[PDB]
Amino acid sequence: EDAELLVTVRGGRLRGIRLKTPGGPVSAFLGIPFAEPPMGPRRFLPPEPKQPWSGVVDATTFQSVCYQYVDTLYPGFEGTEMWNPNRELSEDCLYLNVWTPYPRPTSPTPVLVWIYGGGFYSGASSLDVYDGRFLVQAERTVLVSMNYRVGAFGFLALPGSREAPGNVGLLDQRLALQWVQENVAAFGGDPTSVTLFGESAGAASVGMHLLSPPSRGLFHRAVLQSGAPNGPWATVGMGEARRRATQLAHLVGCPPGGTGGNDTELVACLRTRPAQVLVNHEWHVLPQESVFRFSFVPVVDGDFLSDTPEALINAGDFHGLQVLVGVVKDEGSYFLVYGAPGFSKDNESLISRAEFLAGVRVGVPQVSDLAAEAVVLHYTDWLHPEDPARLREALSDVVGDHNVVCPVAQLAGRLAAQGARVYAYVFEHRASTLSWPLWMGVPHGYEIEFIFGIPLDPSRNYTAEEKIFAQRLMRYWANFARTGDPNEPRDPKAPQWPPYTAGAQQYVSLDLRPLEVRRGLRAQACAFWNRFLPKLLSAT
Amino acid sequence: EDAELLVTVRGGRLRGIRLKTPGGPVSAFLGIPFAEPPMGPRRFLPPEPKQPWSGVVDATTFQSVCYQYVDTLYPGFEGTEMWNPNRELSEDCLYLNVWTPYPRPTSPTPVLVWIYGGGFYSGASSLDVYDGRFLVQAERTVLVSMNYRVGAFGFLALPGSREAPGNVGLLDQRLALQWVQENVAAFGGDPTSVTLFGESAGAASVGMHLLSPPSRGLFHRAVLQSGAPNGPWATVGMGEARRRATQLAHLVGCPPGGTGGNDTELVACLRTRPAQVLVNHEWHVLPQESVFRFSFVPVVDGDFLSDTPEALINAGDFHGLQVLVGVVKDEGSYFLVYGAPGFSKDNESLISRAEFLAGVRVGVPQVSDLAAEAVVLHYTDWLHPEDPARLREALSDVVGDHNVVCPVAQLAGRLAAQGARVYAYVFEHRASTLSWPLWMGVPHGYEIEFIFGIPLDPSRNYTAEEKIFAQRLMRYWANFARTGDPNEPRDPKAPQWPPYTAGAQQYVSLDLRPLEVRRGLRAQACAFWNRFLPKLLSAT
Ligand SMILES: O/N=C/c1cc[n+](C[n+]2ccc(/C=N/O)cc2)cc1
Ligand SMILES: O/N=C/c1cc[n+](C[n+]2ccc(/C=N/O)cc2)cc1
Repeated sequence: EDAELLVTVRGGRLRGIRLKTPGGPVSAFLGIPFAEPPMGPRRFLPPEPKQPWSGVVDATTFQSVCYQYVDTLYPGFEGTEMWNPNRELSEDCLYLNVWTPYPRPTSPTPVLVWIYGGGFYSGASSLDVYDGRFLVQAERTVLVSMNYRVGAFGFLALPGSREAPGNVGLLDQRLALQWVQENVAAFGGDPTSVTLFGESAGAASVGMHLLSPPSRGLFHRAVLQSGAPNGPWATVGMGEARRRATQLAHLVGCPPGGTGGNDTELVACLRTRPAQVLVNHEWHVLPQESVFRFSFVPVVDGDFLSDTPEALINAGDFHGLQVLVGVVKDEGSYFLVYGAPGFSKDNESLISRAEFLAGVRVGVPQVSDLAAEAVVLHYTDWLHPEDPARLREALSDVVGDHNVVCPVAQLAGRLAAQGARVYAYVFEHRASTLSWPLWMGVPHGYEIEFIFGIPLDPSRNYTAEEKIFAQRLMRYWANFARTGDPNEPRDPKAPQWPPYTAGAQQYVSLDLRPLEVRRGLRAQACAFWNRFLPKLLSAT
Repeated sequence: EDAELLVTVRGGRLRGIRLKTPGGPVSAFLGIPFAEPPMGPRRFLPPEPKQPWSGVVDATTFQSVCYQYVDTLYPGFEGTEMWNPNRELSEDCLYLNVWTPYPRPTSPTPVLVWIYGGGFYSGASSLDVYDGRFLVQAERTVLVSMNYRVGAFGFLALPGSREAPGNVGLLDQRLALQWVQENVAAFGGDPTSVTLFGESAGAASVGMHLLSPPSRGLFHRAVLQSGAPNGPWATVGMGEARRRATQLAHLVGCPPGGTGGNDTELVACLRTRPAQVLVNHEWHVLPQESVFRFSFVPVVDGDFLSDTPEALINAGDFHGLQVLVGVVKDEGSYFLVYGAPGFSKDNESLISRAEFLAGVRVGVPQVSDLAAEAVVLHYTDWLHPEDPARLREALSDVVGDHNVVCPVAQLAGRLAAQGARVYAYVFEHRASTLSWPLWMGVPHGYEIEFIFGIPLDPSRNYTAEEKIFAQRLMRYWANFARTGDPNEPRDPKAPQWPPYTAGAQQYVSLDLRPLEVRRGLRAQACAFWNRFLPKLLSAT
């Protein structure tokens, strides 16, 4: 046995596995338990720390995926199944992973902590696209990733009650961050230099930890990729969370007629149901036909979030914090084949104007007819109001701006203007191996494979420049993790990445070309979403 | 070396396998090719006979399942998974199976030919519930079952065209019947005594072979379980079939933008698409939200069916034919969890009056508001018009009578009154192992396991009484196959099963109790569907 595959943490001993890369080996510790299994009476409850164990826990393979819905929209399709669970489902899923360079660093090394996305209803740290061997080998940093409870198991909430307080999936992530503080030094990691990064719901999660005091002391930098905590999908109110939890109980026979009723009896009945039965009725609790909406998400209850993310962002002091935010070029195109009429991944989706007008109500659910008219006015090219291709791109912009780009731009502006040093990007390279149709462009979530250095995998068919592009991206993320600045600490040859300010609003485009500085993250469109539209609904 | 596992047919030599039962072995020949693989340019075309082969074809296991939609409404649930494919999907699927007793019969033995159901969009002869080893062992008959193309591959139709004539899945079954005529003697079977039996869409298939002259000479008796060719779901018009085929082509990008759209180019574009891509858009061509409706079904084009099944049934002479027909006690309950509002398999489905009114429009699609009113009138208990339990059972009766019971009763009456000997039954035993909820009663399709003697399987947990009940039913079906009469010829001690007549309308109840004679296949309700409702729609 290689000596560097044996590590002792506060809970006990572990045996890791050596992973191969074209540039050299790395040491990996996959499936480390950080919490007691949230099963039986522990369902819906906050996580408890993992009790110490005897012997050597095997950490050579990923553990189970938390119970979640499995996408069957396109059986056998690479574009969807790459996000589906690649391990067996189980409520015994609170395990984390650690990648560390070989040989192990002798001095403390900055730590990257990945939080996966998936609309808070799906996701796993074991997905092939989250493989941390290439990032750790090329940049010699320590990478951690954890599983957290999703769906009803992580975010079902009867606010006020203690049997189902909600946000327990966020508490799973926090416990994993406390675990990194107490044990990452055993792998050569620096607990004083922890950079969180996540995508979509993971980016929203990273934002929630910035706004939660108990979590803020567990890390020092943040990267939010195509997500923000102030998104219209990332949180729900206490009243709506209670309605969704009560409807899920009704769909699974809780409570039995006629018994009632209060929260203790409701959760007790829910804890007797098999986990798959809860998953099978998760989508049937959404209030209306929609895209980019999820049943069980973090709740604003006054505990984990003392106020709404919007309020905490405005009143927040962010001095001494560095943040890197960004979006992909086509944030909304992915979600249109999940409900927008006239859309299909297997044709050109050249929708009609009638389909566009109906799609706006699906992309912007429960807004007034007047608000929908305002959306149609802003996103219609009135010189070509019936052109199908322009309408297809317009509805993609509607969903992308409303859900991702403008919530991110709002956060980046308030962050920079209130003490934080902010860097912004727009990812504009479409992978040569992308299986989604061409009209989707650069869809939501398809910068991750380049951040993690997946093009370096010799068993895959990326181009030579995509490999160079991936290495340049890993350099950016690692430089930000080490120094808080994506630019090379001395290299003057490479073009510079200027910080994002609420006035200049500078950002860079990430593609095969060298860095290009641009201004305004869709400033005109986001002024409609962030400034005018909220006033349009106040006066109904 | 058992020589009985080696058989020569017109195409070549085969090697079978011995199957064990508690009562003795049987010889099975699974996966016999009866047609050329309908792949490439042969997609959507009628089948052609399998050309002779050299050597010994292995017939020891089931072959591939025809490409079809896979039910994922309840992952891991036995009630739905039991109908899903248990072999890999392939367009190379035209294979049949024959079970023969051991030792092989020395005198010609009557043949039972099974045609599976599945709404013409799914199904396979390899399903565990269609295991013919117990029926062949206990009753010493020859059992044959075949795969036929389902979905768009079997029933997509551009009527009048040569590239996609339609009904090719029915022609698959006919070719398998011609195969039985030419080869079943090699297994000890009597080609002059062939009894077709099938369930749901298989029963509708059996009925359409009754009404097609080229198929009528290939068999001598018929059993129609919970299905009929005159059902509102079993056939489709030429205009509607063309619209659904053109819509499917549009959803998969056919034809490409800028090219013509005649039938030759449309099918040519469809033949270049991967089979799974066609499956992924099958349900999106139905004209409206509904239950018990399927996209690609037999088409009335004047070829396989010279006229509508209703017309051919009325003007048909059925002298010299014996038919066994029947239904289960709760034909409609299964389909309510697939679209009816307020229904769920995991609760009691105690729907409201408003949900019942909306469910009638789903259960009876495209009827005038006046016609839906007539349905509500007949199926409302006006002394308890808001009782949820009664409304749940009423909507189940609406879907069951409209789609199964009354089409079957209409067929049984016309058959008996026009020369055929008809026997009718109602299956009223709910399996002790049934995984569907109690409120569904005896759902659609759950008499099959008793007809095939599945309770005899030692690895199952059926009761001792259900085993004797299964042996009773297998005797009924085999007696009908041998003599055209389910009653035992050497026997007046058991209760007799009287024939079904258009006047007396006698039938028997099949359950753990001895046979009980009843009169009327829901005569009052079926007079509404078969007599009054057509006149109501004529006057719009
Ligand atoms: O039996 N239930 C089927 C079913 C119910 C609800 N959906 C909705 N849905 C929306 C968005 C997504 C992913 N968005 O990124 C995934 C799934 C699909 C299938
Ligand atoms: O995301 N779309 C999911 C979805 C698409 C299409 N269907 C149609 N469908 C109807 C009837 C049956 C079985 N009937 O007995 C099975 C399946 C269901 C779900």
